Amino acid sequence: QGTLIRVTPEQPTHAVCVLGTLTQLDICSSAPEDCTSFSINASPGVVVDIAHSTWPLDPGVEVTLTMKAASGSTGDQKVQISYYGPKTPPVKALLYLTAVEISLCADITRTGKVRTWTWGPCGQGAILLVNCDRDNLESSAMDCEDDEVLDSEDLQDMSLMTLSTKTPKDFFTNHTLVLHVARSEMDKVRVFQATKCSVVLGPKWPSHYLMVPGGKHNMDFYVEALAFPDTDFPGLITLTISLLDTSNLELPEAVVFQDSVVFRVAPWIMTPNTQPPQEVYACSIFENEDFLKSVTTLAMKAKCKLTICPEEENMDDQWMQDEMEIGYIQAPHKTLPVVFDSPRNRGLKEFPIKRVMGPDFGYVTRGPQTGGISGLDSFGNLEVSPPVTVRGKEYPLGRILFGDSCYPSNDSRQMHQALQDFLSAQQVQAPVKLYSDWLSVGHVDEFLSFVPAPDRKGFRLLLASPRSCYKLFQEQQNEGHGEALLFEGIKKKKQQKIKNILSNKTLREHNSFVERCIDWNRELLKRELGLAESDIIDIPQLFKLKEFSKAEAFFPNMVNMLVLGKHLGIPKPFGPVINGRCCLEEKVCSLLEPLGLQCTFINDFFTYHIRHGEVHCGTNVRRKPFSFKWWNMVP
Amino acid sequence: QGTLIRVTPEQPTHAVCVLGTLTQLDICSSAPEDCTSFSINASPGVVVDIAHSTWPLDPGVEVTLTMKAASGSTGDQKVQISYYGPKTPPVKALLYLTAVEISLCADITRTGKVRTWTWGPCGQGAILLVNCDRDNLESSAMDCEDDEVLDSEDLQDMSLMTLSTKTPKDFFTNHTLVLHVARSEMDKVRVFQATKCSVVLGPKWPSHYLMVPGGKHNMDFYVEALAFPDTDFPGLITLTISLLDTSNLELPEAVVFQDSVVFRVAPWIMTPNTQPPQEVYACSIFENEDFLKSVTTLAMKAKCKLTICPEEENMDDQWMQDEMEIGYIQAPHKTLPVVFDSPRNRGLKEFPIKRVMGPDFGYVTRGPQTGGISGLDSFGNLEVSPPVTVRGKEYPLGRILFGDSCYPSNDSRQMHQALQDFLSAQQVQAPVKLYSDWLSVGHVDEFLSFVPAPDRKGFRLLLASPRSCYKLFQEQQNEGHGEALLFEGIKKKKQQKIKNILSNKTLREHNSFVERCIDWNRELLKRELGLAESDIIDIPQLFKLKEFSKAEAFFPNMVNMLVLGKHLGIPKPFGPVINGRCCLEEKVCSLLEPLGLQCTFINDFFTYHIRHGEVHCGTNVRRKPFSFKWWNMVP
Ligand SMILES: [Ca+2]
Ligand SMILES: [Ca+2]
Ligand SMILES: [Ca+2]
Ligand SMILES: [Ca+2]
Ligand SMILES: [Ca+2]
Ligand SMILES: [Ca+2]
Ligand SMILES: [Ca+2]
Ligand SMILES: [Ca+2]
Ligand SMILES: [Ca+2]
Ligand SMILES: [Ca+2]
Repeated sequence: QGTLIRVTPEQPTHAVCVLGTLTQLDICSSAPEDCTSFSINASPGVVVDIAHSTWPLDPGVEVTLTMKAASGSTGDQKVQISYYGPKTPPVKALLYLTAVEISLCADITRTGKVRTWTWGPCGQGAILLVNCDRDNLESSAMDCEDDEVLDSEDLQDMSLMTLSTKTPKDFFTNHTLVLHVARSEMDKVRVFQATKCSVVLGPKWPSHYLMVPGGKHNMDFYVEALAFPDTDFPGLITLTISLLDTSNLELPEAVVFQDSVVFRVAPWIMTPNTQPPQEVYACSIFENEDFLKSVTTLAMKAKCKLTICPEEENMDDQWMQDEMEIGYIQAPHKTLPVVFDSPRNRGLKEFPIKRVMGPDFGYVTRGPQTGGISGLDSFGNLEVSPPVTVRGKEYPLGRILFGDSCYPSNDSRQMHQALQDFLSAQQVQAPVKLYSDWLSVGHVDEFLSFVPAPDRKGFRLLLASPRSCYKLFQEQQNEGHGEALLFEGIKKKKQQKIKNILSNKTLREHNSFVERCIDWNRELLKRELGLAESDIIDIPQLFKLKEFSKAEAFFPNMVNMLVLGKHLGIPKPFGPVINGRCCLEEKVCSLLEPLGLQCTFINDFFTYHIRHGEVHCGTNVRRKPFSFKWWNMVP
Repeated sequence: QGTLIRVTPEQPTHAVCVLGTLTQLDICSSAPEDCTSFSINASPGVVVDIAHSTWPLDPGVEVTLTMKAASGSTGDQKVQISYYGPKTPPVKALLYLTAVEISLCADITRTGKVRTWTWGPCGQGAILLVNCDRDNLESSAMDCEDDEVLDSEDLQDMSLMTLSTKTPKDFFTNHTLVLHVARSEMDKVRVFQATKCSVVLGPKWPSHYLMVPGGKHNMDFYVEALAFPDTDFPGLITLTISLLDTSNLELPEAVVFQDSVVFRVAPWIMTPNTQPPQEVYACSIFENEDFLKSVTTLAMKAKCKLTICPEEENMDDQWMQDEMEIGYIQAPHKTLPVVFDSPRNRGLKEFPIKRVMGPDFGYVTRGPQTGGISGLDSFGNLEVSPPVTVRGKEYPLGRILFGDSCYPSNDSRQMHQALQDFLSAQQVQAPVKLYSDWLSVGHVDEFLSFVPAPDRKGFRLLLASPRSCYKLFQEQQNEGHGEALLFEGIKKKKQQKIKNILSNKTLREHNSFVERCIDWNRELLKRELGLAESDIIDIPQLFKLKEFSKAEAFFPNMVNMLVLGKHLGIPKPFGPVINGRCCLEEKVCSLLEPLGLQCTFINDFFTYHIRHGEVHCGTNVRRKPFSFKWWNMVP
């Protein structure tokens, strides 16, 4: 701020001046009469400035004091104001000042070293992590649920704030420092004093009297956040230091100086398929051994850790895609992966809590944990694009994509509002709603996927395409193969010839309708991600409508693939074999191999496909966080 | 949006094109082989554009159709694409198009006539009022609490949205229009169809099938909001129209076109003392008759309606300042005053509900209505500045000011968070927290007030000032009047001489502490309102500390005044009479009369002052809304 000090010939005034502060003088209000003019003299540590030699006694004339160093003792710098007139001997008013340093410091330039918070690479303000992992090897709670620092590792997650004082040795005889946080925000932050660590602010306490010695002192605090940005929390936390005059034992304490630091809490951020893979997840269940070896091979080729959830934990839930999504949070001092656990709560319910969350692995959940849910809350319906720039505006972390109905009806489904709100409140991947409710299961992974590409924007959008499959199949009939059988290679499955598929008119009608649902999203994506046709590749894929006229995959849904860098784990369509090969596999390879991609076709037919999901639905991936720092975006 | 239409020689395609939409053609995906090139011919109502005569068959070549007018009948515009090659006779693919107009329209230029919402005088987007008055002369509920329009006057409060269609006469045989709102927002808006009015959207229904005839039609809707901007509602409401293809009786309906309008809900806005007065409020209680005549005179001189709450309604609550604050809401079509009713809930509890709310007078309340409250929730602690510009940034409606503690402790008080959040969420008067908890009662009206001024910025900030009173009194002792008595003119009150007041050292100590509390706010206001010293006038005023060392007025608190334009109703200090006059009254007049202000001193001593409030605390004012339109600010 800056104080105004009123001087009088009546008696000398005494005041504290905090370094970095504007200190001003009122000289006219008690200037004795007789008097026209004034002079100022001050000791060498005080700098005096006068805008608007000696001056007239005009109240508009501005006098300011700044002090070059902290005082060694109380009142060791002096100012003397001299009032005089035509025939009037000078009269002196004295001001004894004590200068002190009070710097509340934090990593506001976002470099790991120690007003307002602003975004961008020219912005300012410190970052704070939600301490939502479990460095504590003992219990089952996120580190930030108690009021203690139980491991020293835990401190690496926290943000350092330092209070730095320089005062006379007896200064805190008559002054006291208090650290505080608004009641509004105290349930979202916890601050520890490092003396060993003890809580000074938190849900329970919004202010704390500090024990500070006179002289030079540095006091380190460690800060953790306890809540992510959300509908009712924009994500900023302000911590303030107040200096109080406690000189007078009869009067209340009086505020002399306040300063603040403002932290932003780090958002939860997702990683698209174009980010290098690091660890792969799946379930082992009855009779799925061979699916797992293909997944194991592919992981091995992509240099990835593998992690499997045995049927004793699964409780027969094979849909490892659906219960969780692995993102990260990121600060200059620390980055760590964090699982967003879906309120789905089927047999994999425990897996995120028990097996994923842990040392340097965070946890978050949203939405009601018993009931009130739908299929659209499963995380095969939560995806994210690669980085894109859309008509000037940069999304350097991509944009989250999730499925919805085209309008709300009695029969429509949506992702739960609490999830939607959470995702929007993370800001930095500005979500886009797509249309997926036309699918029986209802998930955006059922019709799109993204893959790396060495040119253009770095990727291609893959979309399922009936059109592409009708064209492929018609082509084959044209060159003589109308007799060729879909489902060749499968036992207890009624083969169908290309010619009967092309001539089946209901099937063609169903796929026309699907074609419209997908086209609609195509244009939506083109608009909201700034894609051109040359960004998109259509994957040949047939559907059929079933209960409530909702769409299912006619043969294994190849777009529902596992993307591990250049290694793809694509569901095996079992298409008509022509010239030694499945023409579907051949058509796909012809579209993906020129991008450097390797397609491995995995058999998931009686294991996954007949339970209405594929390879992507049965797996999950943790991937490398972006290198671009989220705080440098201007959302 | 814009659709992409896939053409084939296989058979002709049929499609709808909504006017104002980008329609594009895919010509290559089913271009038969043999073929190198293509030509397009179309009927006269279709405009064809080709970037990147006749053209090669390059998939990157872009073909777009726009249509100049609505179709008179289905498929009445045609496009014919001709594929040909070196030795290949042309083959034609046909496209039959039907053009329609679907305009969902609203007052987006904010002029009373009928994407996104943007602020400022070059921004765009319609405005919507919370229908929080009671035009219904019967009951006691805000108009917007039921699902009906009961008076035709009620419609003046609502926003008009018009759907405007032009189609073939049979168009809605195979298509249907649905109007909707997100489930997220359905509890905040209610939409009526004007056929008489009936509800089509609201808390109960998020989508409605519209009954629309073919041909030209215009359908009027009337919209009301039901919630103000708040912590969990940024204030935007989007209403969407979707066009569905219902051609196929076997398949689900298919979305063809969506469009939206976005409304912003009007914030609750306060009016500073510098806005011309219109109506004045007070209580009649036992033995306060003479206070009321002075208030009556002053109202009369300011051309103001007067309104009094008799003791049968008061229930002995005389503090008309404290239970309510009169603001307004404003849209291009309608502006009306709205009372913000404090959760104080003492004897005036009913007054806002029963007597203020009514035809063209709105109502709002926040915070818990039983308990959990403090003195700081009373609306003498809610004020607003005149318009100001602060280091470039304009606050054309001023900034709300309300009192707080300097930091939260076990003994500190604050205005309830729900009030604070509500006020911030109104955006346009960006609240400032001041320090008022040092006062026994705790209200910013106890130390500041604002008054019109014919120069400078249009106003002066008045602040209570012990310094000013010590200087006045010392001056008088200097010119011979140390014997003069404070409380001259009062019976059952112990007079005190100027000389004993100047020499009372505890009193001087108490006022030094008060002086610091006020100085602290002085600088705060100077910073947050961009004030200079020449904006501020100090009013001579003494205090004393009492229970819990909290401050009370030593003599009647003159800053706690009724400002009715140039007519001021200032508490009568009963200061020492010197040369025929109260020297306090004289000092005040000397400071205010040069600004054109007229000071009337009202006796409130045994009626108000001894119950720890003054004239401002015993009254309230409705004032003229600003002329500057809130939506033109860029907050
Ligand atoms: Ca802990
Ligand atoms: Ca930790
Ligand atoms: Ca779960
Ligand atoms: Ca950790
Ligand atoms: Ca997912
Ligand atoms: Ca109504
Ligand atoms: Ca109304
Ligand atoms: Ca009330
Ligand atoms: Ca009305
Ligand atoms: Ca007020």
